Amino acid sequence: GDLKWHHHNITYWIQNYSEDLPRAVIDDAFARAFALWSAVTPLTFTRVYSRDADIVIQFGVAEHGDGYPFDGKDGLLAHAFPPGPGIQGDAHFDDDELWSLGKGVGYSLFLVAAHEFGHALGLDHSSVPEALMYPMYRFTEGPPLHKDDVNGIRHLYG
Ligand SMILES: COc1ccc(-c2ccc(S(=O)(=O)N(OC(C)C)[C@H](CCN3C(=O)c4ccccc4C3=O)C(=O)NO)cc2)cc1
Ligand SMILES: [Ca+2]
Ligand SMILES: [Ca+2]
Ligand SMILES: [Ca+2]
Ligand SMILES: [Zn+2]
Ligand SMILES: [Zn+2]
Repeated sequence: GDLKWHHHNITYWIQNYSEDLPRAVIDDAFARAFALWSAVTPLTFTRVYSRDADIVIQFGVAEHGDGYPFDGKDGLLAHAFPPGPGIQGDAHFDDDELWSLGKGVGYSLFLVAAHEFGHALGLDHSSVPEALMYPMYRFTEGPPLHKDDVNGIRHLYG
């Protein structure tokens, strides 16, 4: 089983943007979230400008083109597909949510992106509450990766 990427140079394309944050702040949150996973895998993550990228990132609302619609404010925050072709590996963010970074209102794009990118590398949800892959958003200033996350990603990639 174990869905995983079968190449090391993973490419990504930011297909569109939310207006909740500066373009540069969005780019960097995504870059940081990839940096998390880069460090503990044999994968590199390169930003490209191409619909052929492995991980296509999209901000969307309601039906946004994949038949899995978002649900307005609250409920779903984001979803991502495990490794593979096409829609597989892609990460979508619900722009009916308020996207932010600091403590306060809205959801940390960085933290939600780090969780989504976990899925996009092949991780399912964890049963360990403190875990990045635990299916509960919580804002933190602490290091996001937990042993269980690293255990999980090593299970796939070595
Ligand atoms: C500690 O830092 C964080 C940050 C964010 C999250 C997080 C992210 C999304 C959701 S959700 O509410 O949209 N929703 O999940 C609910 C239903 C539990 C979607 C559900 C959609 N979903 C899955 O159930 C799932 C299972 C396995 C792979 C990929 C997915 C996926 O995209 C989600 O999990 N997105 O990642 C919730 C929490 C968790 C921890
Ligand atoms: Ca929502
Ligand atoms: Ca893809
Ligand atoms: Ca929004
Ligand atoms: Zn989607
Ligand atoms: Zn999830």
